[PDB]
Amino acid sequence: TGGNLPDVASHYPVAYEQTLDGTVGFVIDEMTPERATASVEVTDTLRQRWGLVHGGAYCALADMLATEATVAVVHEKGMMAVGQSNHTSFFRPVKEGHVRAEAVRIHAGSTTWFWDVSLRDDAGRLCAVSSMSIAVRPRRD
Amino acid sequence: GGNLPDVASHYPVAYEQTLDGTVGFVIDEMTPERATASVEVTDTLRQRWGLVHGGAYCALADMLATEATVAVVHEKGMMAVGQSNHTSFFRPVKEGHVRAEAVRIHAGSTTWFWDVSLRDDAGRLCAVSSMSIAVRPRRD
Amino acid sequence: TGGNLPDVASHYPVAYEQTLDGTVGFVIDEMTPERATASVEVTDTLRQRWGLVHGGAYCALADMLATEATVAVVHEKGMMAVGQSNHTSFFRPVKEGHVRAEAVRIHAGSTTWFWDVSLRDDAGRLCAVSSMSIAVRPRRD
Amino acid sequence: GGNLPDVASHYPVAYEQTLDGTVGFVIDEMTPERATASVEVTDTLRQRWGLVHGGAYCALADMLATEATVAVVHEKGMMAVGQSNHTSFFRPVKEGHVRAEAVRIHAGSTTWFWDVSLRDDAGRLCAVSSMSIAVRPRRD
Ligand SMILES: CC(C)(COP(=O)(O)OP(=O)(O)OC[C@H]1O[C@@H](n2cnc3c(N)ncnc32)[C@H](O)[C@@H]1OP(=O)(O)O)[C@@H](O)C(=O)NCCC(=O)NCCS
Ligand SMILES: CC(C)(COP(=O)(O)OP(=O)(O)OC[C@H]1O[C@@H](n2cnc3c(N)ncnc32)[C@H](O)[C@@H]1OP(=O)(O)O)[C@@H](O)C(=O)NCCC(=O)NCCS
Ligand SMILES: CC(C)(COP(=O)(O)OP(=O)(O)OC[C@H]1O[C@@H](n2cnc3c(N)ncnc32)[C@H](O)[C@@H]1OP(=O)(O)O)[C@@H](O)C(=O)NCCC(=O)NCCS
Ligand SMILES: CC(C)(COP(=O)(O)OP(=O)(O)OC[C@H]1O[C@@H](n2cnc3c(N)ncnc32)[C@H](O)[C@@H]1OP(=O)(O)O)[C@@H](O)C(=O)NCCC(=O)NCCS
Repeated sequence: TGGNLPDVASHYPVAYEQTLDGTVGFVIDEMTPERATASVEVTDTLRQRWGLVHGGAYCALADMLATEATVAVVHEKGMMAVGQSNHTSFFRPVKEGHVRAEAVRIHAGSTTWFWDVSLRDDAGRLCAVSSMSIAVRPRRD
Repeated sequence: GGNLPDVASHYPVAYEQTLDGTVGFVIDEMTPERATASVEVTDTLRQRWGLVHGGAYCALADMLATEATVAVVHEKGMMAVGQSNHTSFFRPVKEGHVRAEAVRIHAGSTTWFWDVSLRDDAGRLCAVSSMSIAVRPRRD
Repeated sequence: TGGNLPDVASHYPVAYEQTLDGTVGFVIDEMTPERATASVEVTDTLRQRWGLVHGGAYCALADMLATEATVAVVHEKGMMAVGQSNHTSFFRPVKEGHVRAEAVRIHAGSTTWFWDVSLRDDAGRLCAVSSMSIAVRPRRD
Repeated sequence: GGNLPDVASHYPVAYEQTLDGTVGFVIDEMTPERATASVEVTDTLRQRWGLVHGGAYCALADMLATEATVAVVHEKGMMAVGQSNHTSFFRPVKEGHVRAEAVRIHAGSTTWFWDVSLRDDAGRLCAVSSMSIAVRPRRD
């Protein structure tokens, strides 16, 4: 897919280049049922006015990666998956380079999957983490 | 200039090039205890399934709470930056606007905390964000 | 009930005085479907070794009050309610007196209710807050 | 003395009278990067429905993460205390033990952060706690 999001449907409401993810440049590298990775090159579109990666950008990258890692498994079982909680904590800022995210699945329940997502800079330092709780529900249409 | 608080003569990134400008965040009211902001839904704010992106609610809450703290503390020699953002999602938004209201609930020497509500065009509570804002002396 | 917890069943697995809540002295004052209050007199049983109310005590009081405020409504509809996330943030410590909690319902969905709980000292100051997310599920037995 | 780190000659509250002593928390391993603790389930740890109290997992995570920070920073003149505890609950515990393992993931000048896992007697992950620990100069 665009951004390499999992291809689980024949068509999507919004094309990759037009979504938030498309606009800021998020790209998924690996995806398996228990772990997924994605990254993004830092440009001003990712920053706040003070020149640092925007807090919302780490949240969004985590959210898309954990959500979609769940969608990759559950869609074909007739479920929808959507984030119900995103708790991101910020340890070190990023000014430039890339942000690289790794989502590790820690719980796969029938109604909720939980992913721990680490967000690292190009030196490998842990700049933020997000705890992503993803609701899983039967698709209604 | 998204109407962000004018606290400095120069900013490293212009509004229109920032994430906030790209998606269209605009601050309406700002006081030390309460601030509001809003955005029109466009595809730039959406994920590929046509709903407002989880990260969009987080980014709105984050810029609002953070810059409402900057508004007070910058002229006191302090830098303010988000240290935790906990957003929870109750109802999706497909189109219209998202409107945020940040209510300051704690203002301590090193941390300010804001409860942010994110509502749709019908006034319904779609999400909430608990924003924890670190306050530290500006590094010369 | 003991602690004035909502009386929704003819019998309970564990008596009030023997539970955590019983042991530390939590007591519910008001309960309605949208708001509930409870308090606790501070004694050493509530404190950590450094003499301050234990971080776990604020979490527990919030958790019981939001959970039970949900149970008060949903039990008689055949649902069980149990906390799925408790996010407590700590602003000011308490050394002695009481901790008073007020739970305000902010979302009542079919699977999740969400309560904002403020925890105040005897001077009325806001010492901690907890965001309580309560899963609601049909009872299995 | 729940085996908490011995960093001071006197403590305001004895172990047995603290919340930790009343419910039975005991620290096993403690190093600067990783600590473990456990408790036997008894009714004192339970809510009236017979399951381990939500607050019990939070209190375990909180004392473990906090005191693993005290272990390092106290002798450096610093006080450490929890500023946020985010616990999420995946599976209940009716009886047996709860075992916690705190892994330090960030150690900054003013905040240390610990990922705490809470497991049952079968090793299953029952809950997790993200502990944010504020570190400040001790007030003389
Ligand atoms: C919140 C929760 C109900 C959500 O369910 P989930 O994430 O979809 O997880 P699953 O439904 O896949 O099941 C996990 C376990 O939760 C419990 N559970 C789930 N639904 C339940 C229900 N309707 N009634 C009773 N227990 C239930 C069961 O113990 C289940 O184990 P089992 O499948 O061996 O019976 C579940 O995660 C949970 O019970 N969490 C623990 C809550 C807790 O312990 N809070 C602390 C205070 S008691
Ligand atoms: C986390 C914390 C230290 C961060 O400090 P802050 O947000 O900058 O808050 P302030 O520094 O403005 O001070 C608020 C109160 O915190 C306490 N505090 C702050 N710094 C302190 C320090 N270095 N030593 C002792 N107490 C301190 C004091 O009670 C202070 O009140 P006072 O200034 O009237 O004495 C402070 O919010 C706090 O103590 N939170 C509560 C911690 C808690 O109770 N945890 C649960 C287990 S005890
Ligand atoms: C997570 C969630 C599914 C849990 O459901 P809940 O707390 O039990 O709330 P309810 O089920 O009572 O319903 C609230 C709304 O959620 C949505 N929803 C719930 N279940 C759904 C499902 N199976 N399929 C699609 N939408 C659903 C619907 O919009 C619903 O409104 P409606 O009842 O008018 O259709 C729901 O809160 C939600 O969708 N949250 C918003 C998620 C979100 O917007 N994330 C941001 C990125 S898109
Ligand atoms: C929140 C925060 C300031 C708390 O500080 P802390 O936990 O004590 O961390 P430290 O103070 O040990 O410093 C870690 C990095 O934070 C930044 N920082 C800390 N204090 C700072 C200050 N007063 N001014 C500018 N940067 C500061 C520096 O990048 C520091 O790295 P360095 O010491 O190598 O320059 C720090 O963790 C931080 O900056 N977090 C990331 C904030 C973020 O990116 N938010 C998202 C929107 S920009």
